[PDB]
Amino acid sequence: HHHMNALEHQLDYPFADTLPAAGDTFEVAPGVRWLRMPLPFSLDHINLWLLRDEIDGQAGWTVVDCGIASDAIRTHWEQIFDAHLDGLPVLRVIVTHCHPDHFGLANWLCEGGDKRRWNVRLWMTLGEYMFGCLMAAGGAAAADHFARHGLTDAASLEKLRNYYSDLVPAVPPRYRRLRDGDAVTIGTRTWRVVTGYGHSPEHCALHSEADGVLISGDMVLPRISTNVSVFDLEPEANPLALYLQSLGRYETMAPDTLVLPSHGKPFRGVRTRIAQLRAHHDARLDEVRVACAEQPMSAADIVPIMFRRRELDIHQMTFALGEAIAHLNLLWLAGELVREQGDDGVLRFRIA
Amino acid sequence: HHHHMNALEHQLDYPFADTLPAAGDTFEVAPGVRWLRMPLPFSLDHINLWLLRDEIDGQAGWTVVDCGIASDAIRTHWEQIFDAHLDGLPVLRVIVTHCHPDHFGLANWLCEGGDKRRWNVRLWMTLGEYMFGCLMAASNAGGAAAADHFARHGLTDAASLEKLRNRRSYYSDLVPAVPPRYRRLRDGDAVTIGTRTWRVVTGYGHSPEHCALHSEADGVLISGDMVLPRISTNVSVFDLEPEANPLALYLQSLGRYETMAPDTLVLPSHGKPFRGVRTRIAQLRAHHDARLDEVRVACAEQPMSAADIVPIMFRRRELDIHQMTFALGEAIAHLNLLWLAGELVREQGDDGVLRFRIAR
Ligand SMILES: [Ca+2]
Ligand SMILES: [Cl-]
Ligand SMILES: [Zn+2]
Ligand SMILES: [Zn+2]
Ligand SMILES: [Zn+2]
Ligand SMILES: [Zn+2]
Repeated sequence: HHHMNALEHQLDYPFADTLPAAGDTFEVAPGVRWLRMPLPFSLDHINLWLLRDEIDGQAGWTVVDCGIASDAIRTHWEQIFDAHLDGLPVLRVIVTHCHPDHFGLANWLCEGGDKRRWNVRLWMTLGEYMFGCLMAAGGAAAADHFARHGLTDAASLEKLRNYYSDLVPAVPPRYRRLRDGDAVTIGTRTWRVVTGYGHSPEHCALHSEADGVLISGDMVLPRISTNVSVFDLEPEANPLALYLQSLGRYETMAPDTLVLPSHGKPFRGVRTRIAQLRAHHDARLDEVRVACAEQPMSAADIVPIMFRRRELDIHQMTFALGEAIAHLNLLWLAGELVREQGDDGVLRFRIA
Repeated sequence: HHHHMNALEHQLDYPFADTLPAAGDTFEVAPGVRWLRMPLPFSLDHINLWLLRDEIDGQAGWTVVDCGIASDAIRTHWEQIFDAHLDGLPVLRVIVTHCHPDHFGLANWLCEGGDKRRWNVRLWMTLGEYMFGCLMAASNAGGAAAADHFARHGLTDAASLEKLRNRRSYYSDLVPAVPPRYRRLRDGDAVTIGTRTWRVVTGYGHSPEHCALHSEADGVLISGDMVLPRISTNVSVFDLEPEANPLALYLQSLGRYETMAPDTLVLPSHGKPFRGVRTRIAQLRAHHDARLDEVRVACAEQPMSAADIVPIMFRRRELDIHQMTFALGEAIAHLNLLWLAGELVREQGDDGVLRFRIAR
């Protein structure tokens, strides 16, 4: 499903192949601890952050992201509670975006974990909190969306008509809203909210400019590309253009910025990684331009060029198809393509 | 009621004096821009909606700005607009400035073509307004969460708290349906409508991500609820975001209009088209500074809950449960602004009520 970074050697990993063991922490900067939780997908882990802090005279910790709601991840959090918090409480929970591996356990943490050790506030952007609430409170519409984009396998379309709430079983009933540019004081640092678009409604990245640390969430990952998909809720969305524009926010940061990604390892070379991501989507866009210059193309037609050797499952094709529509929509909305609905009800794109 | 009337209204210019379109009729306020006025059954008895002459993909028609609540009266007048005042051309799309029921309630009914299913068109909206409306349509001024929120801000009247719990369906009755898809508007986006390029100008504090539309070349501003000539814009703190700072957000958002050309024709959602956008911003700022000062003074005397500020902020007024809801939320907005800035200290008393006193 993901696109792997073959130019990883152009990045430098300041801790080489060190990984915190499940249930342990590793200090990546003074008062900034790295946690790694297991996930049962092809992406087998998420990195979470523990930040030493003091709010209103109470010493403690600010958590960044939560994990999915699994028994494994709950157990590792309790180990961390017992052993690696210096006996201090969590003071608040910051969540970068609504996706289940970042948000699933936000309510459990806010309610103090299995032993209800504290009661603290969720911090989140409005778009991520609203969308997660909506998704945690939720079909045929998705099947028709993909049908117009070339998914004609009758078995596949029927399966789609017939997951989030299991991983995000509960949502905090209140939140404190973060917005772009907000200053969040955490321990000795001023972290600045840096909003990102295209991947999710209103992704919150945190930048500590004085010492050059970036909690990049899923917007800048060293080993994989960031998913951008067009879904049925917003069928004319331009997430790829939104994503490429949001990347400009990191291109200007200091070259030695320590990037703390949600997947992969802490790395330096944020400007180098942005250049790789731009090249990748420009190469992927060019493949679409070429294909649409021969004959009109649907998203299902685009998938085998964009994603060579998928052998993909039904769930996998959902994100592959959504990414093709993202690339087709960028060129369509930019005037490089013309979109037409064929007699079979499928949407196709051709060069202008 | 709960709105603050503009005593300096004479400093604004109304290019159409006291002209008002009749219900079911339109009045042209600028080339290709028609004004509709719908009735509402509140103390605010109307909302202005906008019809913009347009052409998308070669099909001539109309882009609608805002919808009305879903009342029988408002549906009837819309059907009259379709039959008589559209030149027999279809609606092409519906733009909604924010999620509030009088702007959003009939968006789905409009998009699906009204009672006669005359067309099928796309909703245009900011992500924050669309998500929040969907959530509330599935609220701010009703439900057990709202009653507990206002109870800790000083509302003790047993009947009012009972009335608040039963308004669990206050929002869903006015917005009975919501469109299942949307086209996202963002700050700075250019929307080509007819002969104009309108720019999205986002505003905060009143609602999640309020969309105003600015046509810079000819000086037209569809201000939604952010700039109203006769009343202030409501800023409320609700249960979902209890430490919110909507007044700071609102006062900051007003800068986007403060710099606009002085000759700007403002098309507000309540009141009449006017000129004097800069003057009205100056009025609103002076107004919010005077209310903030009243709160500072009161909180220097004794600890004050929001319920204690309401009789000060809204002098000698008889408020029903709907009115008291927004009055209470605005008092919390003013208290929160001062608290978060460090001028006040917030403490919860043994009765569970939050009270504010000046920082010493
Ligand atoms: Ca938003
Ligand atoms: Cl757009
Ligand atoms: Zn993600
Ligand atoms: Zn992720
Ligand atoms: Zn409103
Ligand atoms: Zn309104």
